[PDB]
Amino acid sequence: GNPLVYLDVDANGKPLGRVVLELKADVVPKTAENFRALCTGEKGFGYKGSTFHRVIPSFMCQAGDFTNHNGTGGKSIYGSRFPDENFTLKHVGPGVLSMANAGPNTNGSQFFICTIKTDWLDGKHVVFGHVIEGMDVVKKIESFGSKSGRTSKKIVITDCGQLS
Ligand SMILES: CC1=NN(c2cccc(S(N)(=O)=O)c2)C(=O)C1
Repeated sequence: GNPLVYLDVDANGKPLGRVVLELKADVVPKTAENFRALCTGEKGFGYKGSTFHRVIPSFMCQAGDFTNHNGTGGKSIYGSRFPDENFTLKHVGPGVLSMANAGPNTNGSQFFICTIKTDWLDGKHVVFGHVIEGMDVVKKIESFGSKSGRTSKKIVITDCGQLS
């Protein structure tokens, strides 16, 4: 079946808990595979040790820039960027996992977890999974955001990997 992966998240060096994500490899296999491998770190790089650098309450929590830690960086397992696979899955509500980008066909490693329905991103960002467990952790992360996206605590993915 579809992969299950996890992110263990600290805020200011203390654990918040675990976010478990189902990756919809049946719908977006290339996008799911990228995220899966970045969680395990099996290509020699990935999300371990990186941050949620942009968090906006009542919108989303963004992470995945493991090269520049500020929204400008990241890379995929395929190369620096890869195409929009499809827009079949929609930003239906809280817990949606979707790719951040800088316009069409600029997926790398950055991603966000929605804390509300973000319908205006449908057709612009590739949705590829959702939160199975740990929305409480996501709400904690969200609470450390701001309108500007600047976080008020340092939010770090201390560990990540694949459960199945
Ligand atoms: C304003 C900011 N926008 N971003 C940013 C960086 C990568 C992707 C995206 S996006 N187009 O929301 O998925 C936003 C920042 O990091 C700060």
